[PDB]
Amino acid sequence: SMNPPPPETSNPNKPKRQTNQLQYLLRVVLKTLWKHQFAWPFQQPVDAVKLNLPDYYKIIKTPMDMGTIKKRLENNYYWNAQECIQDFNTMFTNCYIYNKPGDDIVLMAEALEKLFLQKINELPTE
Ligand SMILES: CN1C(=O)C[C@@H](c2ccccc2)Nc2ccccc21
Repeated sequence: SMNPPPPETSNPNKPKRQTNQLQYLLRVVLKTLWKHQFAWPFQQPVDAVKLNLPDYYKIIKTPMDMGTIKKRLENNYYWNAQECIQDFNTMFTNCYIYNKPGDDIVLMAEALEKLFLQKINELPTE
């Protein structure tokens, strides 16, 4: 079996910014989710080979994970906060699409998403 290449985290011809909203997304939002007891499945791309999930990347065509988001934030990959918020939402959605209601992983994603929503509710004005 084979994993796909990970999402890109570097692209020199993509225009970039470091806005106060993006700073908040790193220092408050990512940091909060990263340290959570349920973060670990989301801290790197889904390894479909070692999890024995040969259908994962058949079903999930827009992979995203917090390891990727962390790298994107640390390397100032984004132009705006909405791009990054979309990445978090892609990560959660992927989990709900692939897995079954009530599965441990879904409970984990739901706990992280609750915190995510609480933090982005107070996203600072630009
Ligand atoms: C984020 N993630 C998954 O969505 C896969 C899920 C899983 C389902 C069935 C069998 C094995 C794993 N849980 C999971 C576990 C570890 C890392 C990522 C995931």
